[PDB]
Amino acid sequence: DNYQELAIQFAAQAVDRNEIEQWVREFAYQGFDARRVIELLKQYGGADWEKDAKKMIVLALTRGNKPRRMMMKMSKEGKATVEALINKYKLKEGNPSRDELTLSRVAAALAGRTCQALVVLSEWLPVTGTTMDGLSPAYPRHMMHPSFAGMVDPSLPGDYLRAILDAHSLYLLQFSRVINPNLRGRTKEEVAATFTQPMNAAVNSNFISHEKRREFLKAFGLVDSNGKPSAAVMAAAQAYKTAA
Amino acid sequence: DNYQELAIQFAAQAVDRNEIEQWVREFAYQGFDARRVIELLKQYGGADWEKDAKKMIVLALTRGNKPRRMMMKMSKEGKATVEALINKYKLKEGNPSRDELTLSRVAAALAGRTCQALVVLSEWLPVTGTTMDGLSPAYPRHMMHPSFAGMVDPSLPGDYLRAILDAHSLYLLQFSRVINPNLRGRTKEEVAATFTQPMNAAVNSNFISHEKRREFLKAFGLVDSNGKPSAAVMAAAQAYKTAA
Amino acid sequence: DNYQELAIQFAAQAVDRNEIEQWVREFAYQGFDARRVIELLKQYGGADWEKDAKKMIVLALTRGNKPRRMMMKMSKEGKATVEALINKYKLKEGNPSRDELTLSRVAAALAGRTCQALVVLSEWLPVTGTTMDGLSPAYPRHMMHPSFAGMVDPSLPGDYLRAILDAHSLYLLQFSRVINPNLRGRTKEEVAATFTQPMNAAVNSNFISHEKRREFLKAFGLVDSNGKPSAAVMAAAQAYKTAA
Amino acid sequence: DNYQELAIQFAAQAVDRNEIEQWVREFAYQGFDARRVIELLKQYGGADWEKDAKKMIVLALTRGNKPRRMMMKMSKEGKATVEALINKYKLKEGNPSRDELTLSRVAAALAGRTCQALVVLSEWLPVTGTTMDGLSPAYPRHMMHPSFAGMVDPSLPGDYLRAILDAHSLYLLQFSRVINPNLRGRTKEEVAATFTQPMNAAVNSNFISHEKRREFLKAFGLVDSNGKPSAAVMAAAQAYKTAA
Amino acid sequence: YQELAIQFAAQAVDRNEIEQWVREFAYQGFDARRVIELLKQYGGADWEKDAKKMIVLALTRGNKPRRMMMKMSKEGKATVEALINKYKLKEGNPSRDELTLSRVAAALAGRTCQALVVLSEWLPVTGTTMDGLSPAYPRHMMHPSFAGMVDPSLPGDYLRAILDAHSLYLLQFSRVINPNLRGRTKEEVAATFTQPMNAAVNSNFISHEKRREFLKAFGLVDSNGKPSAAVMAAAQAYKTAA
RNA sequence: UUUUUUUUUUUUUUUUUUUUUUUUUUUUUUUUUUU
Repeated sequence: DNYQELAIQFAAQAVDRNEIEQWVREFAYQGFDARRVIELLKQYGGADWEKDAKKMIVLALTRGNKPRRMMMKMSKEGKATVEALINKYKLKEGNPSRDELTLSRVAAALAGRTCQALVVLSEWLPVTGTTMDGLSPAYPRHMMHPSFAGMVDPSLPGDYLRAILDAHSLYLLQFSRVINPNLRGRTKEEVAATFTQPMNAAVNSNFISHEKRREFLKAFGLVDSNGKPSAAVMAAAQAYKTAA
Repeated sequence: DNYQELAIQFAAQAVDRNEIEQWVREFAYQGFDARRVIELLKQYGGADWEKDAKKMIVLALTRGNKPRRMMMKMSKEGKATVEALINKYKLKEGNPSRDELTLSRVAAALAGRTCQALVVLSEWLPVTGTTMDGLSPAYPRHMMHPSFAGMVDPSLPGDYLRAILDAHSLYLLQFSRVINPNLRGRTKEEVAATFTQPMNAAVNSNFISHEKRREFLKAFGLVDSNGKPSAAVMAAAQAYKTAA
Repeated sequence: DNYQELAIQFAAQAVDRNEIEQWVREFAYQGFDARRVIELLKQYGGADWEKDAKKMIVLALTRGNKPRRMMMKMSKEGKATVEALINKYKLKEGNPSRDELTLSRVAAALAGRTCQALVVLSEWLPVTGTTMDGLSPAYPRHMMHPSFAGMVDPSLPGDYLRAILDAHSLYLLQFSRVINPNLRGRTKEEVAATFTQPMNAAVNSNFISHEKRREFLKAFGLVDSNGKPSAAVMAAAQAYKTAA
Repeated sequence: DNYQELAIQFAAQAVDRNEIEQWVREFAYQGFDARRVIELLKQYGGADWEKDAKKMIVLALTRGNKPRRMMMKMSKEGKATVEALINKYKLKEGNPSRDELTLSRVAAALAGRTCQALVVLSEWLPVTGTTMDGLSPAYPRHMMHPSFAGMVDPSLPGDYLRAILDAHSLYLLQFSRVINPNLRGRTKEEVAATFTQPMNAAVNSNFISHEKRREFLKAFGLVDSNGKPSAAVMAAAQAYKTAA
Repeated sequence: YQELAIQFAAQAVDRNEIEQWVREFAYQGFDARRVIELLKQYGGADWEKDAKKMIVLALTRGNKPRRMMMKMSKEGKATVEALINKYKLKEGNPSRDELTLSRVAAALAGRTCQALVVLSEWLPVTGTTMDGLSPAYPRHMMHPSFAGMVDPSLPGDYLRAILDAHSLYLLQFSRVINPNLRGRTKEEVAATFTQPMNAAVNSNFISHEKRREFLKAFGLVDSNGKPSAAVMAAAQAYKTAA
């Protein structure tokens, strides 16, 4: 009858600070959990998950995220191996649900071996090692993939942490321009806005301890015992600010 | 026979100023319409309509208006609850027909509790409470959503009414720029033109009596017994004129 | 056998000036014939055709030509009345076949009452009376619709006829820019080319005698006993040449 | 085994100058076979093919090549006659397969009666006779259609043959700009890249012998027994070069 | 799951195993051996006579077989329709397991270059058109498939001259077949054809010994490897023209 | 990334058409995988 009464009576009901906060927690934007990726890898692989993940790292770094597209233009042995992975690990393309697996997600979740693989697969990347060497004097190979952001230790000192991030952002700038054609004509600031959000999210993520993250950067020879980066890292940081 | 005669005789008929004005009222554009929203909420919900509406207000304020898009990046419990609401209340996205329900309509019809929910969900909004506090000294939390325009009493005195609308417009300026990317580069006047039409339509709407609407603004502590707005509201009106 | 012979012998046949002219008359472009619209209105309406046409004039002038689109965002009483008209008069949208009815066609056929209705529905038009008053000093309300072109008497003297057409063109310029978004950025000349063709076609149409059409313009107070237009028309004619 | 050997042995095979030239003749681009059009006209018409083809000249010269589009906006008698022809002669629109019939093809394969009919249907063309008379002093009505290019005798002497091409191109420049809106803004060279190219093939075609082609021009009154242009053809050749 | 990942990352990377994977997961997109493997699989004995028809077909008309089929003679349309059904012929750049007219001509580049001498004026860019740009342009270079006949083991300046000379046609060819490349500069057009051109030069198919013999047979280079004056003139013509 | 296959009697626009906006707009958050 009177929808006036119904609306005020609904508003008159006391707002529960805990009930509303329990809803926002439930209706929260489900972020990228590396923990779910490894949980799914074991769910489909079991024992073969480690050997198959190594194949998927190479696959994501050299070809891409679209598995049924790369399958077409591939060797007889390769096409069969890829087709098997799509059927076994229920691999998809793009950005699907949290419960789904992609080549981009495997490589990003197992960032440790992914950065090590970059030293080997330097000239098979969308942006080759020689291309990056022409922009910055001997660019770090371990920084040549968006998954490196997950290896960055945020507990690093101010200037040292900023130098690493601005050195890695040199590749991100060159990477985004290659894989996305509409970002070629746009300015540095426009490209920066596209990759800064998931980059910093990986740096400040709960996955991989601050102690082990720093050890990984030390192992790749990016920073010393204290935390001071290499001359090449510092050179790439200055190169990123000068280049557009 | 003679279509010449028929046309002139039709025109010769005296035009009734009231009959034609009664037709334009009947054939008028009916976009939102709150009475229908509550009528539809009871039509599908029945008894659960009040508890489900509380979930939908939180859902619209924190995530958005697109329900099938937010469903993808959400928790196992959350995705199921949202999927149920889309099927139960036949929830859509954007601006559909008057007979259809949207998250941005449910929140706007139950504007009473929606404005109260903003005090709790301050930092979960697209424009956080801290962001607005940096623009205006302690910005009113109840003014931090387009649905507030439906709580504005137009029977308010000239300067007092203008101050409230200019204070609320400050959020509408910051809100539109965040949710719509092409409005980021455009001027204050360009952004103003996009939100002034539905805002004033909500202020001058027949839903919620002028007596009860003023009582709601008093309850939120926006205006006093007479109608003079609070210092924080007056500071936001001056802040809207200075900022671009 | 020899298609060479067949082709020359066919061409050798003398061309009949009357037979070919009788064919072009039969294969002639049958555009908007106002006689068919009134014929169709009586075919579906019968006795109710006059009351329903009055509703359709208001409907076309205030909302538009798309009847199923306007039906969605309309009142409970309005939606039912419109839905009935689409089913009764088999109303369509856009530019269909000569045997089909559209809200524009009904309003253009019965141009006599359509121009009279404009005086009442001044602020409910896409371009309001106040908007046109800011461009030309007190713009004629009867000229504020593309159906007015059918009320223009072509037997009018040179300068007098040109003044009316240039004054009406001012609204068409403002009207086309509002209803068609791509015509907003384009020049006056570009917009002019879109409406000049159907406008002049309505002026030089066989429907409504030259004697009665001049009487209609006199009744609206656009021209005097001789044919000299009002100051309001002359000021609108000069405004069209100055504005872009 | 060794696909290296197979490829070189294939290449080692001596290329046969005649066999390859017999293939290019077989795999040659056809497009518009006037002999096939008359063959198809008799296949569907039989005895009525001559009377029906006369009706098809007007339809392509006054309305266009799209038969189902022109059918909509046509008289009760006209719509029935056109609908019958589309069903009888299996008439299509645009540029379909060699085995298909179009109104442009029926008016091009029997160009003789088409050029003779262009005198009667002068003001019903997309570019009227008066429009062409304002550009060139009394333009020959026989040249006012792309089908006239099939009458141009290739056995006519050098500059006498170059003269018809410098006269027939005056109408085609005007014609293309009217029927195609995107060609209005483009330069004379851009129009030439779309109309002079399919024109040379029409002039140099096997259909209509060298003797009969020269005879048709004498019947209209364009060039005499050798190839000297007429008084109206001489002043028109100059008009093409002057215009842009 | 952190410990699970740390344990995975610590594992020593095998330089050979990873390099054996990238070889298997390589783009390839041609093989050339696969094209002949496919041609024999559909043709058998008729594959050699049908390939000769397909070379002429690709050189004179194009790569789209169902489009050219429409505007063709009664005998021609039937022959083409048969080839599309027999060899499962497609258009554009499809999967490695698929066949196209461009691929049939590019894999059997040997006879394709020989056919150019005959089909000179039936090409998108005629022999006379190229003769007006460079003094008597080599007919064997007048097709993108020629890049597969270029011997990379050629000396520096000699190899560069051949590539510069062939690039002149590749500039004129791309501008004709692709309309949006007409207004663009030499450098913009160069970027479109340099990638598949160099890929064909550095391809494993056809030995370096036999490749040089093919260039000698066409009269492009001498016994040593020095190109003919017509080639040298086209190399300077490519640098001067835009 | 041996890609790009254009073209050649094609192309047939207008002629009472064209109907926008209004509790709208709901962006980001390991996305983007191009030749």
